[PDB]
Amino acid sequence: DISAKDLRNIMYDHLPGFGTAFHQLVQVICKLGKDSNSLDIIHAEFQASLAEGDSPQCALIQITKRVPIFQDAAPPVIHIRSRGDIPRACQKSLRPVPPSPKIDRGWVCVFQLQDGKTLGLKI
Repeated sequence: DISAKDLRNIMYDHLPGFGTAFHQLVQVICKLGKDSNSLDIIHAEFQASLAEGDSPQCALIQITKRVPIFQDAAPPVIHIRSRGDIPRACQKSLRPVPPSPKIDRGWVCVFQLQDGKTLGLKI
């Protein structure tokens, strides 16, 4: 069966750059997919979007809207030490955390820094 690492690598291979907000979203999708035994449908939806001509970025966003485990789901909280634990390419996508953030509205994750600061990663 497709593993979380297999699927992350498949998705990464389609994305430009490294450590972008989309790379983080792949990680978030693959973790929630692993934990809900849903890696197969996620991979199928990804591939189908590509096959229709959508960009990989759009395909990842569509997963957040079309795979039910994501519909109205909150972003995972990711505990980190400092803002430097967040990849360079994500830094300008970091925002104050709004009320009721949702993955399917573009809130990929919330980083919680050791000093208590919290930042949402937004696409």
